[PDB]
Amino acid sequence: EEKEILWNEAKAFIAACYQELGKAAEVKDRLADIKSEIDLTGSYVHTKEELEHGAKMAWRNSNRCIGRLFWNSLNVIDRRDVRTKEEVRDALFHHIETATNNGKIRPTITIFPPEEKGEKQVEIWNHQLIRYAGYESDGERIGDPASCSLTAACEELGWRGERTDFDLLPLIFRMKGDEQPVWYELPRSLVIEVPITHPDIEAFSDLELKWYGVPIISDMKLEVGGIHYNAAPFNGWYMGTEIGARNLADEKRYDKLKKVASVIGIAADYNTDLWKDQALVELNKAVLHSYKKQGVSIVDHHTAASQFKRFEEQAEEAGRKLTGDWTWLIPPISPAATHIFHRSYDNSIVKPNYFYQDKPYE
Amino acid sequence: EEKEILWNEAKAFIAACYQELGKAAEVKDRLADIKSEIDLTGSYVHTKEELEHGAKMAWRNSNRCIGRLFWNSLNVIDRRDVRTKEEVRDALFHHIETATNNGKIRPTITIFPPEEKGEKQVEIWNHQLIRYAGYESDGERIGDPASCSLTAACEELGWRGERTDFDLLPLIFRMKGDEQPVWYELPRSLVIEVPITHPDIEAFSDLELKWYGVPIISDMKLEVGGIHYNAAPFNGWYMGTEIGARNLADEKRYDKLKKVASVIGIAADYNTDLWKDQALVELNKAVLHSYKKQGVSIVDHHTAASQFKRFEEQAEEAGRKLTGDWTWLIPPISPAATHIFHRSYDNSIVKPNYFYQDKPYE
Ligand code: HEM
Ligand code: HEM
Ligand SMILES: Cc1cc(N)nc2ccccc12
Ligand SMILES: Cc1cc(N)nc2ccccc12
Ligand SMILES: [Cl-]
Ligand SMILES: [Cl-]
Repeated sequence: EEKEILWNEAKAFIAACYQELGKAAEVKDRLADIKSEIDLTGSYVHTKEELEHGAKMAWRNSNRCIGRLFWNSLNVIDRRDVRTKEEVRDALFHHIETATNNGKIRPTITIFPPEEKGEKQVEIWNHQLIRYAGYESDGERIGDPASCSLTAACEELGWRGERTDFDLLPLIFRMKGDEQPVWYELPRSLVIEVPITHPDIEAFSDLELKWYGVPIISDMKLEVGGIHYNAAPFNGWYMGTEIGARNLADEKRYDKLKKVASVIGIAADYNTDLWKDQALVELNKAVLHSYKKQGVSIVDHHTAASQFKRFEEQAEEAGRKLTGDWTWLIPPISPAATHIFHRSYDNSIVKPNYFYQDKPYE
Repeated sequence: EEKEILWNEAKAFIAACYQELGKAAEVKDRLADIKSEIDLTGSYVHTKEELEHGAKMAWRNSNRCIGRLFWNSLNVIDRRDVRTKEEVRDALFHHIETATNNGKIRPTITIFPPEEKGEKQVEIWNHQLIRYAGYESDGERIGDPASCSLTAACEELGWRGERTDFDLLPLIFRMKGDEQPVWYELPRSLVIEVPITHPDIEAFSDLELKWYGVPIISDMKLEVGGIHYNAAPFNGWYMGTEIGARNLADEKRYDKLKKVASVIGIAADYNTDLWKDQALVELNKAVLHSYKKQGVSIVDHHTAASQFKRFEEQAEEAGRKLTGDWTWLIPPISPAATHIFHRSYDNSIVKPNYFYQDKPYE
């Protein structure tokens, strides 16, 4: 019966993929080969072309992503050959280096062996490959609160953070057959970080804020034609509001707006002064400025929405249904200044796609 | 069969209303009276207490409204007695005066006779009782584009606007039995307007922006216990972003952001400068300042969201289900700085409520 589901997903994916690739005449025999492989083995193996286009389709179908215009240029690295924890570690180090690309960020996904019978071959514990630790005890909060549970799990396993506000968490993953994950410290030479300065407020550097260059989301599952790649980290470049309006601003994250207000010289006493909004704008201007000055790729939300409008236009031209989640596509700064706010989107889920999975810690 | 629907809606409303009013022991006989009235006449007439609490419940159930904390203090004016166009006009003038209250705005609804057999007794054409005209011809746009279709209908009927950017539209409504609506110019003494100035940027007044004090929405239908009050204008005070982030900012409205940027002394050339966001913040600060300086009620979005959190808390305490439309409840400026952004809401429709109806023009 799982075989049935697999076969059905296979037919739908192969037909669609090969049609997009101009390969429709090859579908019948490919499906023939797949049906026979499923019978014999219980699964099937994607060709490199299928795997690459499948990862691209999955990005294209990511309803919550404003950056999808560039779906067809995703760099897909096939690591279905890895078998040891050293190979996984080195593949993850390599992903960081090649995605970072000296600041000219390349959207990249590295795909590890898929689940066999729901059995994971490799399980990555990190939420992103580069992320800051968080701590809380005796009233004192340090670092990124969103990382508290993973930080605690790492310290259970013998890692120890320096307890700065920006400790890099180690890579942490578990191999099939092992009871516990292993962890590895990130080599600092691989990780670009950007200090946050403001284009004309010199005191802004007094906040000593920084953020890392590349968001490499490492805990979602890529599903393609019924095959479940639970370990498949992928990255883009940031949209500036992710850092300036959320990671550094949210009260349950770094909670910096009152400090921002103070350094930009405005009172934070009266809601009617809109000091939180003003602080948000200056913090978000600083974030874009800083990434730009350092030569690290980033996009602002206006430009990102303009690209997304082109994505919508391209879908229509290609004759493809567009899907989207309006509640995630609008930016958290001036959303009504974007065309996204003023239209609606069909939030239907289409596969291939990326999916949430349960955290093995917590 | 319409009688059936009416009766069913009646039972549900009367039971709920009387339970909230501590009057549960009176339901059985009231329902008895109503059932007999529906049989004889095809309809039923609300008591003044039912009508008032029904209008309040309808506000309470307005999923898209952030201002609902104050639902129970709505001022309900019962004008089911009007029969002539002069009485309607004078009732609308009176609503403006009493709602405005010299700037200390009173949330008010005036309820006119309901539809009889789907037959409207009074049909108000205005979108709001106070609203600016809009014009477009030979490439030239003047006033509020959102008012273009109603403005054209009024000028078909012999009204003529001065073609400033802020012409007040006349009241315009139609009485049962008349083929055409009538219109009446608004007495300027009844209409408070606020010039927009900025707390510390003196040049802001060069934009010569203003807005009217009181939003009095006049084209929705109030439904209570199966009775359809299609003519029932109601108002609150503004949340500042309605004016500063939408009415004065949207490209399809007054489209003022480039002008705002220029007067606040920033370039409007590069998306990465976030000049639209900065302009939005300063325009929204100016709007709040100006209403406050003039003694006209207004609320900022942070304070409004804080009140709405209390509304949520009160619903839970009362044991009432909360409903909401997240896509309208978030403010269009810094939405993630409000608790609304970080939770979800059940968008179910509960009656009594306010509903859209077709425009008799266009
Ligand atoms: C190239 C630059 C990229 C930009 C600027 C971008 C931008 C974003 C933004 C702003 C979000 C919303 C996150 C939030 O508001 O919390 C998001 C979500 C997402 N993006 Fe993209 N993205 C890019 C590339 C990618 C790539 C390469 C993939 C996959 C191959 C991807 C898959 C997704 C997914 C799956 C989500 C939703 C995550 C969730 O549900 O939690 N994105 N993106
Ligand atoms: C007392 C101050 C009030 C404030 C500050 C307030 C605030 C707002 C805001 C900001 C919206 C969203 C409009 C938009 O984003 O386009 C709204 C929608 C709404 N409000 Fe309120 N409101 C108030 C009073 C009232 C009253 C007294 C009623 C009815 C008795 C009411 C019924 C509604 C309805 C029905 C909507 C949705 C309109 C639609 O679907 O187009 N509000 N309110
Ligand atoms: C791949 C990616 C890029 C980005 N700028 N933001 C993301 C947020 C969530 C998941 C993936 C994301
Ligand atoms: C009654 C009311 C008040 C307000 N500030 N805004 C509204 C927007 C739409 C409908 C009614 C509204
Ligand atoms: Cl992030
Ligand atoms: Cl309005």
